[PDB]
Amino acid sequence: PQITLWQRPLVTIKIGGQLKEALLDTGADDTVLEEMNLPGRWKPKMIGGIGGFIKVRQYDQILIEICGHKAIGTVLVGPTPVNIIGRNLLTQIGCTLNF
Amino acid sequence: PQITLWQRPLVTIKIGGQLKEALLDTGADDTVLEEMNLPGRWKPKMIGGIGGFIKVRQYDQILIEICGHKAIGTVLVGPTPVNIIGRNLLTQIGCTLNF
Ligand SMILES: COC(=O)N[C@H](C(=O)Nc1ccccc1CC[C@@H](CO)NCc1ccc(N)cc1)C(c1ccccc1)c1ccccc1
Ligand SMILES: [Cl-]
Ligand SMILES: [Cl-]
Ligand SMILES: [Cl-]
Ligand SMILES: [Cl-]
Repeated sequence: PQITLWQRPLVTIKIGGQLKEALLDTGADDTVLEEMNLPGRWKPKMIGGIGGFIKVRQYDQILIEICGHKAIGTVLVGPTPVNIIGRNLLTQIGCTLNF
Repeated sequence: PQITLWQRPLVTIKIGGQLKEALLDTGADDTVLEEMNLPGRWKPKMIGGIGGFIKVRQYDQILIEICGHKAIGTVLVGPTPVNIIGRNLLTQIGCTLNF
């Protein structure tokens, strides 16, 4: 699809068999979701935002469907203001910016 | 152009007679630049995201050239870690997300 930016680019994602709403964010290097349960082991990660840095949990090789497109990659979990899909997964779904 | 997301989508901008590098950020509602002087009236604003909030100066009706495309809009100035071009100006240059 082609998504204009007059409104926030919010889409439905599916992770762990559940639907969630998430923002397609070209300004984010990584994908960070609000507190949730994910399988396996996690590693520590610090991510920097507009207000400073936060600690998150890094889970690797996680299945996630974004706007119907399947991806398998790194998902961070922590106190983000909104669920964010970052460039690590936008590249998997073949997303580009165009003007 | 078609901008890949393999790397951060950094482009050259021209504002207040200054050439700067800025990030095309679909996850940003507003445009926020690192400290600089801008003409006209301003009002304070708080913007928030990962790590919390920062205080910025809000300038309206500011002319900006983004990767050769002219746009006018509100520009926020403050302690952002990177210059961000948000949706308020991405729409003006006809920027869309495609996959
Ligand atoms: C050390 O930092 C880095 O290595 N990368 C930074 C990075 O990618 N952060 C990151 C990582 C995972 C998930 C989300 C984000 C930022 C979400 C932003 C992007 O959308 N929301 C902005 C926003 C949205 C809404 C509101 N209301 C307010 C703000 C990056 C940057 C930081 C701040 C702002 C823009 C980019 C960065 C890039 C280059 C140089 C330094 C930092
Ligand atoms: Cl942020
Ligand atoms: Cl990944
Ligand atoms: Cl505006
Ligand atoms: Cl349009």
